Amino acid sequence: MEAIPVKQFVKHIGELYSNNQHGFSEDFEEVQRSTADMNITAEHSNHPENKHKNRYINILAYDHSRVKLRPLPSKHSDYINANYVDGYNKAKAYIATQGPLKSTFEDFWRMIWEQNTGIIVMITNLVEKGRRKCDQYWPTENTEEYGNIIVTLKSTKIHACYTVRRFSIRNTKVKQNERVVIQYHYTQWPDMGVPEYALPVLTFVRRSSAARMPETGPVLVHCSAGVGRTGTYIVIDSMLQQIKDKSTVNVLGFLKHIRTQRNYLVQTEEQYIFIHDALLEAILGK
Repeated sequence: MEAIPVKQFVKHIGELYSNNQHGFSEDFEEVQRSTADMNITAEHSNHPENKHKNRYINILAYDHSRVKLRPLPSKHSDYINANYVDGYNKAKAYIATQGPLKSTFEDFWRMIWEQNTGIIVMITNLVEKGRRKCDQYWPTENTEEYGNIIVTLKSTKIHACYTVRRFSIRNTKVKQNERVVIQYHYTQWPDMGVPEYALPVLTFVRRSSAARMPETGPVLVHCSAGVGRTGTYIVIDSMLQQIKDKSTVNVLGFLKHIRTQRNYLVQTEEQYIFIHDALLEAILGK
């Protein structure tokens, strides 16, 4: 922890990059260790009934911060591999989740209804380098039913790096109640590592963040596992909010805190450096 003044931040990034990124390695190692003396339970994730609801076996949802689905008229119908994550000066500003599976499409859309979510942030392509990363939980055109949630694609705007899909959603068992759900899908994340330039992601962050309507549920952020790119997005968005309000940046302290809310948020040192680049672009661009 301990906030860095924004005017001293780019100088700090210079120091972190020097000597083959020694500073960045030290920071990321401290993030990885911040769990060491902590046992964070994820019993529901490990329950045999819930195992098929997990995309990855080692990517669990911590019990304390996990999003609970309202129970259905069995005991384990409450489970989704999703966790609430804080934003800047706002608890539960996000729902960081995995890329839904065909078997969890109903659970996913029910969570969006129950949580009053109005924005989806998707930072993965369905398939990357021939590998299945996420199943298509939304309709290619027109309408698709996911249990009691009927989803209608109303408009699409395909930018160079990201696609904006405007959906209309309704619950069959609500006396027909309609809600607008906007999906911000980043389409240009490379197969390996992080993007070369931070600016396109910064722009994706700014525009997806600006669409947050008061006073709706948390912003749903997902990639494949719901940790790396998801965590990268959360830190960039929160640190921009921090800059705007206090003119300070605290990547390290904030990341160590959100790491108690969902395992592995910001999975690699490369993502950790990328966060810094996005913020550098925001500071110098100002």
